[PDB]
Amino acid sequence: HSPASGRYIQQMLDQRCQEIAAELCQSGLRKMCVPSSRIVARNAVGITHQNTLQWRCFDTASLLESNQENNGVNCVDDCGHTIPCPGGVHRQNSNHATRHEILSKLVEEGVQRFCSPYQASANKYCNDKFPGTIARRSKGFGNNVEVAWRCYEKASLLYSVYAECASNCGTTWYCPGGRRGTSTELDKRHYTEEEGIRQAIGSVDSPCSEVEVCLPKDENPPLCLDE
Ligand SMILES: CC(=O)N[C@H]1[C@H]([C@H](O)[C@H](O)CO)O[C@@](OC[C@H]2O[C@@H](O)[C@H](O)[C@@H](O)[C@H]2O)(C(=O)O)C[C@@H]1O
Ligand SMILES: [Cl-]
Ligand SMILES: [Cl-]
Repeated sequence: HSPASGRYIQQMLDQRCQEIAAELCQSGLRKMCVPSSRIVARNAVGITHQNTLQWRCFDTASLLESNQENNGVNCVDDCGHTIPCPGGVHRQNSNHATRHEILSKLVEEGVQRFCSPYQASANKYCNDKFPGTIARRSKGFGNNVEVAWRCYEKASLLYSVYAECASNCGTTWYCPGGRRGTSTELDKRHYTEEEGIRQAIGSVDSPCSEVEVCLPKDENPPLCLDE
């Protein structure tokens, strides 16, 4: 067991999408008759005129290796936040099935099971103060060593990079969506909020007695062990 998110919500979305592609194929939709290694869920734009961010089931063979403007794909952390992950949508040639309602409902279900109350609290602090941001302890602009608690705009995070987050005991944990400390415009898009985030984390009630030891887990609740 690593002290890290299992990315269980994302895993549930991809499985549900593999099921939907298999049903579509059975319905005659030939382009969806693929092995399950070819299907993932992404939160993204679709083809031309599909311009909002929706949960869709994509054939990875139709995804671009990288994105230009508004066409990147997003994956989801175990608190239900969407974060850039590798790939881009081909606006003419994408092979996908938009399934926003079922996939959103699985995200809400997963958030109840997996999202650390301590992380929920830190994310809420960030969102209230800077709409759209989530909390990580990670890199800032042009410095690839130093970490601090910051409210990060989700578009500036990288799902493939794990960064420190709060476990469900309020202890060190690592979650997808991190910074590299590089020097691009995206690397500027955060608000360092060391005191406010730490207080938000500290205000959460322990799931354990003041005499028990909280051992965190990648799904709620953590272990409470007698001292
Ligand atoms: C421009 C942007 O999106 N984020 C800035 C961020 C914000 O301007 C700030 O948090 C707004 O409240 O500031 C960052 O620098 C913090 C740093 O800023 C200096 O001006 C000051 O000298 C320092 O005391 C300190 O506040 C941040 O990390 O928060 C940079 C970020 O790019
Ligand atoms: Cl997570
Ligand atoms: Cl749906």
